[PDB]
Amino acid sequence: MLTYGAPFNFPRWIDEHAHLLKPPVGNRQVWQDSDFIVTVVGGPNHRTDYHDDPLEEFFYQLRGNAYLNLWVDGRRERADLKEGDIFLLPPHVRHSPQRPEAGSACLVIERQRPAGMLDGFEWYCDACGHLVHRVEVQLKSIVTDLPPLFESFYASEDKRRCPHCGQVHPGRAA
Amino acid sequence: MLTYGAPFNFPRWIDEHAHLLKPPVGNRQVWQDSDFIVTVVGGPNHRTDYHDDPLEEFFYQLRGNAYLNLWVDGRRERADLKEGDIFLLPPHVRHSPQRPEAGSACLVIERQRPAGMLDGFEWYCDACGHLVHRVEVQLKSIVTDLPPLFESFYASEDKRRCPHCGQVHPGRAA
Ligand SMILES: [Cl-]
Ligand SMILES: [Cl-]
Ligand SMILES: [Fe+2]
Ligand SMILES: [Fe+2]
Ligand SMILES: [Fe+2]
Ligand SMILES: [Fe+2]
Repeated sequence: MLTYGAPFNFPRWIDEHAHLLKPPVGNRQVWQDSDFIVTVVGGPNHRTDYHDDPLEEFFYQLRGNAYLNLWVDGRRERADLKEGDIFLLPPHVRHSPQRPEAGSACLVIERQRPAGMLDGFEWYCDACGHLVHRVEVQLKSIVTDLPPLFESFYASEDKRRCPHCGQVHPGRAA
Repeated sequence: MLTYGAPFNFPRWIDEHAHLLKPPVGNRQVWQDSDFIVTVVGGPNHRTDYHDDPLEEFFYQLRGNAYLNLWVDGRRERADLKEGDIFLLPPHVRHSPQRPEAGSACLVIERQRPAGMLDGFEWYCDACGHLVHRVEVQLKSIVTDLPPLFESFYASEDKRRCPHCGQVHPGRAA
């Protein structure tokens, strides 16, 4: 059977989920229980966490503009996702998506992670650039597996304290 | 490093590869040596083979219209990929993409198959619907692994002969 239903018009679907493509929800997965995790991500949303994905991530910025803060070659860098850009991110490149625009919409495609292949989420010190904290997770459902993780970082000065310079990371907002 | 390069404008890329999005080439893979196989498929192209993909296939018909001839629930069916449609095909659903329109362009996303996970390509009898022939392949490079397969079916009345009714399948054109 067509487990995932018939084809359907993507722009209309994005329009009809506009109320979810903004805070507090911000994104919406298109199909459930698939190997390909296909998500539309709206805005605005800024964040301070860096994602260490053990597999590739595909981006197609359909509407509006965004950017990825990255660590590449040991430096902080930015990759801009201008409206109409596509991009393939290699495994493990640390990235922190920033989505300043309301009404923006990005197609993001990932793979289900097999058991034992963990995702990393980490924060870096704004003063000295040292790793402040890292949590690894077996990512099964982002709705339940990720928000508490971020919440526990914001709530702990211990977790936010830079082991190098002692600066306490701001937490939720940069 | 950004192994797969920086983000870039997808519509412009499609425009600049127009000469490849038509016969005899018809398609073009966006990045090489990636886990995600990301292809843009043009037209026109009709075909008689059905693909048995051991993993999912994602479609986003960016420009123009196409359709997939399918076998679902034991019947011949069609899924239309109208301009703007997206679609996720479950593993193993037999499909034969038909792309009648020049200037059309479909984003197709697949996964590298691990060793031992084979793709099937098969043809069905127009008279009685029985399986006429099936080849399984370890799909590594579609440029070298698939054209000879189709070529050997067209060249063999033996391969094209229906074991049920004896009808010799037409081969290349329906
Ligand atoms: Cl994102
Ligand atoms: Cl196709
Ligand atoms: Fe990510
Ligand atoms: Fe620090
Ligand atoms: Fe296929
Ligand atoms: Fe037959």
